[PDB]
Amino acid sequence: MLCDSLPTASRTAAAILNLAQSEDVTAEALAQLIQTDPALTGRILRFANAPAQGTRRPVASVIDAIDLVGLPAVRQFALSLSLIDEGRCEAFDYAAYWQKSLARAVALQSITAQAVAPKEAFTLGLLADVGRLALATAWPEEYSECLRKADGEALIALERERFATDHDELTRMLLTDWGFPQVFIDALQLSQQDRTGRFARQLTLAQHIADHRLALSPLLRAEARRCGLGDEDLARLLAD
Ligand code: NA
Repeated sequence: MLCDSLPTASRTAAAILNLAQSEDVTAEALAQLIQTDPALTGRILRFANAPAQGTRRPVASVIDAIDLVGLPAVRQFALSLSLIDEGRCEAFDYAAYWQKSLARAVALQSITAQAVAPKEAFTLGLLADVGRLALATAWPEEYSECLRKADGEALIALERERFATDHDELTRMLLTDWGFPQVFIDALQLSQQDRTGRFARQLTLAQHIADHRLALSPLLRAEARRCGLGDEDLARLLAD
């Protein structure tokens, strides 16, 4: 349904709410949890960046946003999680989405730690396909129809046909609305189709690591090397 907030996983919303309810809550402890959730991460960043309107460099990590807007503000984002009624889109594999998203973020953080700010690349990774969550949330029944029929490139075309947008473009407009740095958005768009170029490549790697962790290939072995990584980094990235 339109104007419905992106949802958070149940257990995770429970943790975040309880944590925040305490008066002895820390920013580090709140950030650790929040940053595993695309929805909350997106609301906070929009909250921290939108007011600025471009008057300064944007935050691109939760911890950075917490310290900017203050911990009492962020408690409140936690305190209302309850309201967001782990979603009605029947065909959408929410758990898979949440796992893949987190693994991609962890991977991309590792990758850039040895090659752009890791904490921020973590965030881009996490949110790199948030347009899927948004479709499932705005139009559950319609999106189910789509997911049940198509997949991959057909899916994008079917989404375009049914919603006058796709999940890749949604991701990008959301990230732009949330004040993400232009370079991240370009990198993402680039990666959505085989400097900005380097990062786009690390993102696709991260996505690929993610794909495989939720399931050592030839090309992926070479992708590792295109990024200047090589081993055993690539292995470490596939083992917890
Ligand atoms: Na409801």
